Amino acid sequence: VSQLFEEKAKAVNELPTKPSTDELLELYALYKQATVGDNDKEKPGIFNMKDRYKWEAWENLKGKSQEDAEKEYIALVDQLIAKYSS
Repeated sequence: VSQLFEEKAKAVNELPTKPSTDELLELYALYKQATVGDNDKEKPGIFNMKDRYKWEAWENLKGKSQEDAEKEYIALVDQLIAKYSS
């Protein structure tokens, strides 16, 4: 369930060891996935090549998002908090 998702995800977004560059993409994709639950903001910006890549990796899971995110998410963020706690 998405309960533990919002336990863990809300930490990694604002941890003092903020998420690393290639890990951030996965964490965006999956965080945005279970957070809003659908493809939501279908306009990442114009020069926004970063957001366009992240949003594409998100749109990959556009419909089923919530359900796959919540189960994958725990096993991402626990090994991330292991790096990122302090």
